Amino acid sequence: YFSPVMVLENIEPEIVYAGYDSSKPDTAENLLSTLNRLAGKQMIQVVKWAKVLPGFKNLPLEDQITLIQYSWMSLSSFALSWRSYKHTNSQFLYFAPDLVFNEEKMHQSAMYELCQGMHQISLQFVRLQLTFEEYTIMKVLLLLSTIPKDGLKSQAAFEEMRTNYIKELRKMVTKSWQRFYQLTKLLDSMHDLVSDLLEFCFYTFRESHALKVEFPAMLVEIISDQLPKVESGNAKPLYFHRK
Ligand SMILES: CNC(=O)C[C@H]1COc2cc(F)ccc2N1C(=O)c1ccc2c(c1)NC(=O)CO2
Repeated sequence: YFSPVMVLENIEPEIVYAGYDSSKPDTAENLLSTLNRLAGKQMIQVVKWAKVLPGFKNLPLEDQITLIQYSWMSLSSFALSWRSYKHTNSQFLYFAPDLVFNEEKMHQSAMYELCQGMHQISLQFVRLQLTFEEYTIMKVLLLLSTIPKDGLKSQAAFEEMRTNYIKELRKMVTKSWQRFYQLTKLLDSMHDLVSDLLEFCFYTFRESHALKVEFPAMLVEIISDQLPKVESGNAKPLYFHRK
């Protein structure tokens, strides 16, 4: 099929500023609008990374779009836990160099309990001493962790790519079975947090002007397609270990 991990380490996206206006009042509407603008910028970076991701080109265009749309919150959350861990030792939520959440911002964002759930994942990075190599393989597994209920157009092609990245994670943990299951348990726990993040995101999207929450064009497109699929139960989370 294929070291692809050496490739993963080099294709990691550059740093993205939030463009946060600290002179503006710290309302839920202003903070969430800034987070949505940041999410739009990260999405462009995800597409650029996915195009050069080994094996991703083999999947048909329709499947590539489905995977990116279904996994956007999973990839975003996981990357947030990594930045929080790397830059603050998981003491704060490191959204961007210019946007680091303390207790105050967690309350102001009107997402306090969700922010705490996210901080719990970053605390697991500290407990496990997650490595950058482990992190890059796991991010690929998250891109390949949610599919349509009726499968993808090229299901066999997808399964081959996913299986090969799982083999890469197993090879990596040796540098071992105990660590492999600690990492798969961490990946599985991403689905529950992402579910709660999407529930709130769908809510603010469906009544955005009523709460003054702005969404960039990229998020409008992704959410408009994803929202009816997720609520109709057409999304299928892939678990290593069924709950
Ligand atoms: C730009 N963002 C990120 O870097 C990280 C990502 C995903 O992990 C999150 C965790 C968290 F604790 C708070 C926010 C986010 N992030 C979000 O983008 C997001 C999620 C839900 C939303 C919104 C954003 N926006 C809304 O209007 C309301 O629902």
